[PDB]
Amino acid sequence: MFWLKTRIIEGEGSLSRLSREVKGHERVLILASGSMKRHGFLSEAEDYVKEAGAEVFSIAGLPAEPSVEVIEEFLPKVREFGPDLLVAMGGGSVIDTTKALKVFYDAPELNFGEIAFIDRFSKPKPVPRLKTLLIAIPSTSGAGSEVSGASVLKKGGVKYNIVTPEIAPDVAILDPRLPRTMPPEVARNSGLDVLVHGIEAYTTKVASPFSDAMAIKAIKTVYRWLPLSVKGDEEARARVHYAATMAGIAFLNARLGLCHAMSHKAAWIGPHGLLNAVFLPYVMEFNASKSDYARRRYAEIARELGFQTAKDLIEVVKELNEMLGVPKLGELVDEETFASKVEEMAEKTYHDGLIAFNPVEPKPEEIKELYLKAYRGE
Amino acid sequence: MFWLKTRIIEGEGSLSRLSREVKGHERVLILASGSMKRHGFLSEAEDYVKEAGAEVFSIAGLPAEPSVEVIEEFLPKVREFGPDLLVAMGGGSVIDTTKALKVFYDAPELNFGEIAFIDRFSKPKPVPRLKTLLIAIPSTSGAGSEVSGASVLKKGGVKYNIVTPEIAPDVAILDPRLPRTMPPEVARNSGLDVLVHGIEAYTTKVASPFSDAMAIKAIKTVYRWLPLSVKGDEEARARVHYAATMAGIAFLNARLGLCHAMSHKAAWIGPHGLLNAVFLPYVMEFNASKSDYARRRYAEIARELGFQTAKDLIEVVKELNEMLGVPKLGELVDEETFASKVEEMAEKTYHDGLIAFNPVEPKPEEIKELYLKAYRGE
Ligand SMILES: Nc1ncnc2c1ncn2[C@@H]1O[C@H](COP(=O)(O)OP(=O)(O)O)[C@@H](O)[C@H]1OP(=O)(O)O
Ligand SMILES: Nc1ncnc2c1ncn2[C@@H]1O[C@H](COP(=O)(O)OP(=O)(O)O)[C@@H](O)[C@H]1OP(=O)(O)O
Repeated sequence: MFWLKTRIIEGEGSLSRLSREVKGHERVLILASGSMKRHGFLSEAEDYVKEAGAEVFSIAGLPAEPSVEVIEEFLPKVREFGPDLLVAMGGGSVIDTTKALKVFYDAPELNFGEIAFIDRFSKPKPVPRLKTLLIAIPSTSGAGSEVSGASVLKKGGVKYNIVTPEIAPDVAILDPRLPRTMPPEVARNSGLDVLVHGIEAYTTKVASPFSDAMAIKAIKTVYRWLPLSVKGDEEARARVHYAATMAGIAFLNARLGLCHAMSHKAAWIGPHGLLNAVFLPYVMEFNASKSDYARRRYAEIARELGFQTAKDLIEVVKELNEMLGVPKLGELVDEETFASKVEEMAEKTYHDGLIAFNPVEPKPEEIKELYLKAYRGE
Repeated sequence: MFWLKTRIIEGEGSLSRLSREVKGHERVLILASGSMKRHGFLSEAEDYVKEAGAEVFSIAGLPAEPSVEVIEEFLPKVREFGPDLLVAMGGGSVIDTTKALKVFYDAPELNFGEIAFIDRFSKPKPVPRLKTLLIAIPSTSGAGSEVSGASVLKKGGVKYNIVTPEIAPDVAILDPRLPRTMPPEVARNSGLDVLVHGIEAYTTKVASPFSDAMAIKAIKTVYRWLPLSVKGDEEARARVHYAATMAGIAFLNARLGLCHAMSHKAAWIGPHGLLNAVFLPYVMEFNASKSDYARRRYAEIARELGFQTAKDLIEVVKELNEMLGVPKLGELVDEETFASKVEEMAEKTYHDGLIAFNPVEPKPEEIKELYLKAYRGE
């Protein structure tokens, strides 16, 4: 299918639209990153909420890696306030944290381990109706959590997923002023996450014309604008910001692929968006070598960028990575350590449900060989 | 903003998904075109509904030009059956008819003249909550009514509009088998409607990146595939079918423009999609002459099609019209008659609320001159 729950508000100054969006709600809770507080954006959001006649309470300074345990720490405060509207302001992790909070707040009867999943050998129960409106306000460009029905967080040190349309945000507000405060490396990494989301969404087994429309526009936009953006160009930051959400609309519908999976299993090495960028060329090469469908799809993307072939697309991504100063795997982690982890990462990758949507189903050995090839870095 | 209420089901054989979609509903009413009945598609839809355990009742053979009076004729039968789900199967007009039925069925207390509008001097009341689920199944490619919140119909011989998210369909099913039965001229005209919707949506004052993504994909698809489709190529018919809905998603959000308005005011001359095709080159020329914004936007579309300039885009559309055998205005209607109607059409165009979204606000005289220029046909 193709669907989109979230209503998207976008444009310069569009944070102020929060006043209109909270109309009819009296008690607004905002979870925000430390950076949203420091830059004064949290106080602006609070001001916009109070303009509309609501009371507001904010919890700022959330851990970068969300966890059930930390959410359980402030859940009592949330229940004491009793919001009828939730706002997430910050990166993907802040949105993920707020999505999980929504589940716990709206359905306190649920057992976490019964509704979340670790991998394809989990069997989660479906989440029931979750009534509290959720507004997502991304400050990075970006993970696309502001339109997805997915959240990732730890419990007991282990990484879990929750996926349901019940936590896809009702509203996303895309005000490019917020991502203009990303430091350069965050702009680079989150930008490359957009590119990899787009390219993977375009080549899954369940891509539609409708998801493709969004994936192709996101890819073109990042390709043209990300380097200017990383160096602080104000318009480029806006263009890439909207592109991040486009890629989110794409992968919400088309899912993601082997690159996202391998990147997540290698997260100990460094930032997702960066590891995605490093692995993508190798994933594209692998997929094209084993699937004429994938090769043809990569060539279609190449033609949208002004080239011809799958090979061109792989070379374009590699050169963009260099332009943006993305390191080789070798420069992030030493051979001994990598080789010691490669087996478990390849198995955990193989155990990821996303593999089913990749245009090729890889064997654990192939994935292991793939990790090793990316490490050798040629 | 950007939003999409409708969930889109698309693909070969996807009419059978109706069984899944009627789950939880016991009484399904289907409004269908004569052609849907004759080709056996109505009986298939009925079969799919009965599979799911529901009862079904169908009203087939709807007038091509919907009217309140004709809807009021079969409303008693509808109320007697008491559907909890409505299905529209056919062209844009069948979907429009079913949307209006939904209003009358769900909110029988409303006065038609108080909630519908004729032009910008109307002041309609907002439509309240309309609860009955609506599934739209287009057989042409197409008007985009399957994703819009709009309906057009006559009352007392006068053309009215109803626009509310309450009549945007809950679900659209896009099964390319249905539009493969369009005759060639209907495939041509509805196809050119897609192209004009896309180009207008791309150049309104409220276009966003998100609507653009859909508009650009629709434009490219029609340009590449419509001529093959009109001659009966099965894959081309599928590609253009999905493109029609993309253009609908675009104009749902970005609105339409001077071409749609002038075409509707000249409907006495012939089929909408065709009149749209004839007028577009002249509208694009006008808009580009008065707006550097429009000119630049037309050049962006040109570059997506493999060219450079606004002038290129105007020449591309003109040559596509010739390839498809679209006539000159002169060959549809004689000069005396045209000149006698030109004043009222230009005034009624000027009185259309859509004019506000066109990148240029034209004067009644300019619109009159524009109609005359298109008639001279150079
Ligand atoms: N607009 C912004 N200004 C400054 N720093 C920002 C920022 N957006 C994100 N960051 C930083 O960039 C990092 C990435 O945040 P994240 O982990 O949510 O990213 P992602 O969106 O990929 O999930 C964080 O360390 C964040 O700092 P805070 O936790 O203190 O907010
Ligand atoms: N799939 C199909 N097979 C045959 N004729 C079709 C068709 N789809 C549309 N048409 C015809 O094409 C014409 C256009 O229908 P319409 O007015 O709903 O078009 P639109 O979609 O532009 O609103 C109608 O005369 C219709 O014939 P019926 O009214 O008898 O159905």
